Amino acid sequence: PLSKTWELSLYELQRTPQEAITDGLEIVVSPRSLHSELMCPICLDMLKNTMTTKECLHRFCADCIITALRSGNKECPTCRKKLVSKRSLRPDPNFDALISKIYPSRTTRIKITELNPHLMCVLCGGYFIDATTIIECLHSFCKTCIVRYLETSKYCPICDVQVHKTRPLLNIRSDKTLQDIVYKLVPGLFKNEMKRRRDFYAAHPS
Ligand SMILES: [Zn+2]
Ligand SMILES: [Zn+2]
Ligand SMILES: [Zn+2]
Ligand SMILES: [Zn+2]
Repeated sequence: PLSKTWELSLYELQRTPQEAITDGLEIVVSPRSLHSELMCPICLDMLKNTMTTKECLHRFCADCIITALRSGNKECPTCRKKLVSKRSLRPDPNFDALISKIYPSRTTRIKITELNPHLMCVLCGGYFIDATTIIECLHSFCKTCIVRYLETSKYCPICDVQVHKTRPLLNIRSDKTLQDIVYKLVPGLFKNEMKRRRDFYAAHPS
């Protein structure tokens, strides 16, 4: 049920932000390879005018997925969930902005401060951890941050559009693709977060 899906763990109830790297670090971008999270799975090029399925948060070039639906096959090409029409998609300017910085229409080093705005939760001011996306407007937050926020508001923290008339948790989804590209881009973030969890569970055994 919904109550179990978004119940926060003992760790999650006390978690604190993963603070941004602001020291001048540059990350390495390889020539002639893509991060697969930034690749359209239909045309196999970097995403162009990214559109994202509301139900399953899968990304495609706008033209690729609109054309795919005109085959008559009304499903998501990535997971095969039903996809009624292009109104089941939303524009993803965050992915577009990330791509424009990592793959400038082609440098080998990128300042992580240039990427940070696209990888950070505005509620805690740190990097996304268990990124979770409001499906109507495609704004994203840490799981714990948005779950706690929606206990006292039914409106998006960023754009203020009502998430749901009565139960906002119905209209959020875990965003694996966003969290995966965050962990791939931010050095040490996955390692640091898993260490925090291990340290917590060791201090609170059961
Ligand atoms: Zn494409
Ligand atoms: Zn899908
Ligand atoms: Zn957060
Ligand atoms: Zn929003």
